[PDB]
Amino acid sequence: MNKVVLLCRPGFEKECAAEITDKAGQREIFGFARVKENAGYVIYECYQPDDGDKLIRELPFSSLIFARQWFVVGELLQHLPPEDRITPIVGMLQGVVEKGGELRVEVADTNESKELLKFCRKFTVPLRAALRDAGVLANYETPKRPVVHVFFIAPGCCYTGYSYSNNNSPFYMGIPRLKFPADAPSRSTLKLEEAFHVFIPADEWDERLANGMWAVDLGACPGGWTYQLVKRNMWVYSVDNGPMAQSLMDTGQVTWLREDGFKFRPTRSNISWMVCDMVEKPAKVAALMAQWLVNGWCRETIFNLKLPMKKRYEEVSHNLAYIQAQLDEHGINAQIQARQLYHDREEVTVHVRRIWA
Repeated sequence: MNKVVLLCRPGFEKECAAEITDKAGQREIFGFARVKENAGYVIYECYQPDDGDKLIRELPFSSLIFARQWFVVGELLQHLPPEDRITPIVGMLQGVVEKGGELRVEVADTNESKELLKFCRKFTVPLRAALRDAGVLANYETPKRPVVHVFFIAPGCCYTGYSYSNNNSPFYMGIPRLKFPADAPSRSTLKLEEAFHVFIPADEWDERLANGMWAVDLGACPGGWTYQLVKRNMWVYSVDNGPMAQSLMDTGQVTWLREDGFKFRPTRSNISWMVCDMVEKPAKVAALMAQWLVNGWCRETIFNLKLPMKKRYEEVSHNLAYIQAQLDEHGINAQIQARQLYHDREEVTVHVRRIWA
């Protein structure tokens, strides 16, 4: 199989396609991706017939900025008959995947596929039973076996394939299922919450997003990001000229520092987390983040970078390169990930974890 589907935000197919062509090309996994504007997915078609599997094994999924999820697929099934929906799909997967671990029947994240999405979510149940009977899925769900994907691009038209559970998104359509809490002071809270899910493995939350950690929230007003930190039972310095929501102040976990987040300097030396959702030029945000990391003012950070109008993949890769240049100059070891989150529009969210020897 040579085709790899990557799910993306509709309207970002060109970025998604440019990035995968670049990073696959770096590994001599040559191929091309067409770009259907607003389709909400990209298919990278490898030149070599089994490079699809090689790509999704060897290229780290965490290194892709503009893909929410990916999976390798076979040929397109068209005209699935309503009286015969099971056999053609079983036939596509037989001998492609055996004893797979989980089934996801997904669509592109467009308004047009909204009715198709409801069909897919329901079709999952009887299809899962049939694939289990056919031996394509293990009778019991297993986290370490591959995820089987059935991907509907239109009614009666689907791809079938898989992804490896240690090199993919753990979430349906690459989108963590989140409900906005009514007592949160802003909807932006979902950006940070989704970031925690995307960037920090679930079995590491209690250790890395820990009760009692100190955090700093730059440009915090009125408190959407501070809210997520408070819910992890952290103590937060919320830094802004604007006021913090009273609901947060009443928890007794929040200290409001009335300052510009760009000018703020911590005196406290045991800050675990710094987060930043400040609307400013990405080159300038990136420099502030690099200051915090190089000076060891925080151990981990999550922050947003606004995308420009054009050359978005190039420019955000350059922002990231600036931060890396600063880290290298000072011999600092850190892991950087970035992802255009579901709750991100014309921006990407970055996570950096700094290491001390």
